[PDB]
Amino acid sequence: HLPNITILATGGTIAGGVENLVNAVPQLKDIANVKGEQVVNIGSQDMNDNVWLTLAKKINTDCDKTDGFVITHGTTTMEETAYFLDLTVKCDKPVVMVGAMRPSTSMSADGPFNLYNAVVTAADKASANRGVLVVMNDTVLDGRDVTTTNTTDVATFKSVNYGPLGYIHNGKIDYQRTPARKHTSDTPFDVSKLNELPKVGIVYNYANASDLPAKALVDAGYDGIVSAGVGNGNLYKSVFDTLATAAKTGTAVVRSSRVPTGATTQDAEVDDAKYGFVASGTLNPQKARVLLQLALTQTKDPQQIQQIFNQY
Amino acid sequence: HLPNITILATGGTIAGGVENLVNAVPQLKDIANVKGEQVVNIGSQDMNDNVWLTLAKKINTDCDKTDGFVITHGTTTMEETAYFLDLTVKCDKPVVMVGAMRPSTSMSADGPFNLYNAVVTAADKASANRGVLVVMNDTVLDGRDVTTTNTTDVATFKSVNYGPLGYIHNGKIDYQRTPARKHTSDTPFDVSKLNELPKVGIVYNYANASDLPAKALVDAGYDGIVSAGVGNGNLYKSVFDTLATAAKTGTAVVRSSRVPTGATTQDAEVDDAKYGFVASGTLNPQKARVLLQLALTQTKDPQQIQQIFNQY
Amino acid sequence: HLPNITILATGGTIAGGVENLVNAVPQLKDIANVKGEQVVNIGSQDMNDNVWLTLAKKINTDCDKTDGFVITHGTTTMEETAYFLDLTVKCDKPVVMVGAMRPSTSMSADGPFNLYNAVVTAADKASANRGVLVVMNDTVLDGRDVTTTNTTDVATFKSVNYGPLGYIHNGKIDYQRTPARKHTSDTPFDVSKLNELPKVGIVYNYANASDLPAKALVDAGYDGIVSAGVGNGNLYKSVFDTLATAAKTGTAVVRSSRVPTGATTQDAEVDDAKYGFVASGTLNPQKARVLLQLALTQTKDPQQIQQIFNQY
Amino acid sequence: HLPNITILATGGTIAGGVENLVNAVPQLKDIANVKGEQVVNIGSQDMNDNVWLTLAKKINTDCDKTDGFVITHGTTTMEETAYFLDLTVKCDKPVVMVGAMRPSTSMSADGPFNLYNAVVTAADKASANRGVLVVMNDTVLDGRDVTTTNTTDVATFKSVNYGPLGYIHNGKIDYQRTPARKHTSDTPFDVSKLNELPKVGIVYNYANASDLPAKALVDAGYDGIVSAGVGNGNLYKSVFDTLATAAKTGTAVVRSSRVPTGATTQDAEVDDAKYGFVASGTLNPQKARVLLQLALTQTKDPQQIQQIFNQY
Repeated sequence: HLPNITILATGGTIAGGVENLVNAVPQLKDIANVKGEQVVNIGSQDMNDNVWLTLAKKINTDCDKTDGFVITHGTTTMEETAYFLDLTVKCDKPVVMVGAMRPSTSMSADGPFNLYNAVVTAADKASANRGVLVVMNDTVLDGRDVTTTNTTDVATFKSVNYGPLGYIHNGKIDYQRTPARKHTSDTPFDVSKLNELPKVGIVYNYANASDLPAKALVDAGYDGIVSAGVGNGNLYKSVFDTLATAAKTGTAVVRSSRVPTGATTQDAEVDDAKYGFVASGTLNPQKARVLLQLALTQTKDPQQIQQIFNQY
Repeated sequence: HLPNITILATGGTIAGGVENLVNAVPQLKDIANVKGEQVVNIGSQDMNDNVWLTLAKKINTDCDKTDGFVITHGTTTMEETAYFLDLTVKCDKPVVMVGAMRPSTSMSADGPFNLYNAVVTAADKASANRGVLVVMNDTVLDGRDVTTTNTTDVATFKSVNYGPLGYIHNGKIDYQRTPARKHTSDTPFDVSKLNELPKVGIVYNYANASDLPAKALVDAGYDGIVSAGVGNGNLYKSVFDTLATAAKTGTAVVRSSRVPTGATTQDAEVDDAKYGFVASGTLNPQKARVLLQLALTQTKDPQQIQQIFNQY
Repeated sequence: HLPNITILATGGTIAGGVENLVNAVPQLKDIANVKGEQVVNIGSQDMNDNVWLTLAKKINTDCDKTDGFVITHGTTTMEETAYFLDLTVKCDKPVVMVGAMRPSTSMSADGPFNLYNAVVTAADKASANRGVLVVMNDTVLDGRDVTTTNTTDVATFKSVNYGPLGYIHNGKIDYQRTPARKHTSDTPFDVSKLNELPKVGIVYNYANASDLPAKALVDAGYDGIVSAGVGNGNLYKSVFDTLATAAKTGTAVVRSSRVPTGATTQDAEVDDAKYGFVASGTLNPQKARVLLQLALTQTKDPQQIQQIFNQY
Repeated sequence: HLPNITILATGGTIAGGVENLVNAVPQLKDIANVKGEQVVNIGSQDMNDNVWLTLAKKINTDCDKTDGFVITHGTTTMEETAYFLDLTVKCDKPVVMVGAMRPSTSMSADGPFNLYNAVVTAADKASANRGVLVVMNDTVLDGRDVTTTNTTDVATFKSVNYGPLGYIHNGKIDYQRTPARKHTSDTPFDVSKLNELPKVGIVYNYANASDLPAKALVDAGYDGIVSAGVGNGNLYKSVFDTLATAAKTGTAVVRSSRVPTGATTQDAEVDDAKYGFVASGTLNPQKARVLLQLALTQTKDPQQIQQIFNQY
């Protein structure tokens, strides 16, 4: 008895649609009984809330019909979707994301072996209860910490603060880590009855930064604003003033950082208590968006949003 | 005869203002005759165009009165100022930027040894003709490639695409590289008669991104917009449409990437020729701003702006 | 009340006698009641089996007299001593190692703040049951994965395969990981009655490698040989012949790699089952020696040695 | 017209006989007229002085018959062969080395695209006068700094101290660096009349290190010994005693480090002037051997060896 693995596709094929895959990568038949569905068909750069909501509901609904899920996803925004699923999926069976940095028609296309390794990962018993995983370049990465570090490299996906969970060699995984932050079925976040998510945008800080992007969001009634701060989540003066005001009138404000590794730490550079801001910790801006969006479905209180940022 | 080195301060002191430094770091007297001036006094997170213009003019004006310059600068935006100076400074004597990741009153403050090493660097003949340098954690980094990689680490400054120029051990530098792109006195950019710079902002791309930040900038008549794209400088649909429109009406649009290393490459993901967009290459968003600002003082033509992005 | 922390020194001071550490770093008083003892006084380059046996016995014996230990240790061999203790210490209270890349009298000496952070770590209840820890440059690292990456950098100590356990900001640790391999009280190794350890040596592979080093060890009767192989543990032919013969006549032979990251994997390059060799996995040559010495106190059978390499 | 590129093979094929490479990768035809020759056929683990001498003579002799060379070579010792040729080849036409981390029959085999990119590099006029190059994973690396960082990763090859020379995107190279140390036609080393090279061996340091390996080399009459030291080239006491004595009685002794990045610096840990030792700087043990072998063809004097280590 081979496990049953479902492949959910969100866009194009990564090994050169969706039931051609066993013909494209025959070696899959030796490790799993694979079924494919095309859930949506969208470029990863146009990824949106509604695809997220659809994916989390499909997985939650089909959890009992299958032994594990592999999701094919483009690489641009993989890190955002993976973290969203890591917080909202209530199946504790393996959920594994995979993509390809080189097109399937290129010489030395990475997608076939990536796909193989993702199925291997989803079929391994040891992969359960680790949260949502990304499998790229022979490495098993957790959905919270994983990000893309290079624009074109096949090795781009890394867990830049806390490292990978395991490495795969000839079909076996050497797991030496598991994430400590709460995920999947240990979260309070439940999207089964939601058709939309709170509105959260992102503004960038840099020298002589304009406050107009932040104003535009505030005027549109955004529920939350994440700042991609400079250094340890600092803000250009004018952006600071716009966001301090917005926080007093009830917009949730999260300080993150444009710096690619390390925590934006609480009350270090900025008195968060006083302005009602939240510090993102190791969550980069786009990940901090995901968590703020979910937090805002439970509460609008900054001090409770801070506690959520400290636990998930 | 020791060289004469001028220290230009832009904010607080990094070794625990500005003529206390020889009392704070006595070992400086053995390597140089140091003079200090406080040029401005601003936190690095509030760095702006007018401080840039002031610094470039002071250096250009005092070039003949001194043997090299060390500029003390906070770390948040060091990478932006360093690149601006690298394009606008016409002195080919050493210009060395330095800062500290830990406050001067902390245990194991990094600023004293950083300062020492920066003076060593500015005093060494071998440092001339390398463009503007950043000296942090015993390493000599070029102003184009240097960026901050971690929020709090003392080792945060790295040249993430092409590497450092030299390493410093016991007061000697082992230089094995020099930057190939044109800098300082080989650029056409001259700011001696400018009192302001063209207006360039930055917008971030992410899943379900709002086009309101980009619209706000367009409506304000910004000269240029830099996109912090996803992957190889891709854009969320709605942001794409707003920027394509703005490009046809004459706003300069530069595609960069929120991904921390690697080039945003020309005509790969997006038909730049067709929409009149420019690809940033290895320039991250905040560096791409600096170069676009300068480019816009010579030309508004996208194809000529592309050539500038390929040469500096 | 504050915890009681014992500092065991093995060498010279890393801040400022071991009983005056509280005078060098008076801030140690606010976080713990500190007692120091000098266990030995040697340079870390001269570290040896007799120091290791002393250290482990001392910790095992005094485990109940204290809330946690901090060991000051030279950087050259920290990574070897830390993995030895990680396998032999039967105390589940925090054991934390710490050193300094810069001499204590130098400008921007790193030791004081490293010492402080080590005591913070040893005092935190959360630090217990994680194995023996190395704290350097604001980072908590497990003793199995930690290694030195750079000859001189203060940020040298990294866990290159699996990452750090936590980061320290303002006296608080954000732990997001714990090691999965068995350590401390869960190992079978007990050194309380040992006065010496099996003789294990290391040979290097390279182009045109001499077999004389390997022969010299075999003729001297060494119990075990660790090969620092090329690539994925591969061996130059002369070295391979010598070691094949040694393994057939009773020497334990472990294939590791000179390459600084990744696993030397089992039956990939070399037929381990045929020759009776053992693959080190992610243990580098110096750490593979440590585990091989200990394995040899329990068994001389290669299959069982391999399993020990797969669990510890 | 297209350039003529010669591919010299040293082993098995990395894509798909060496005369059929144009059938394995037919896209090679659009960028060059390719000729292949099999110079030897061995595993890179078995690389030896006689192959090196053959390769360099062959390149020196055929320099005028071709526009550039590509050498296919196993990954285990690439970094040694590349630095040897970088010092001995007197052709200033492009010499490019290339291999594959995955077997040519495996899924997502890296060789074909690496081969293609190697030919692109050898054909680019800009690639000339940069020394011997390694092209792997879309990156052009100089033969002096390049090393393998990971046992299995396709992205393993990095220039860990000073960075890559350029990146390849869509058949175009963006070169931003060139090596400063002297190479190729600017070196004094000439192997055209040599049939053998001086005997240079490597010993490893670690806790409780045996001196037997070092004694075995000295008793066999080795011309030179490279110490893979701990930290900044430091030595275990027994190893230090043996090597001190060897150096006094005519053996050349170079201190390198087992630590994978940074310089082993001159008179810091060890008094080199007193013992007659030479510090390797940034050359790792296997590369220090290469330079030491060649230095010994010109001099046996330590001060002059040190200067050679400071220029090449």
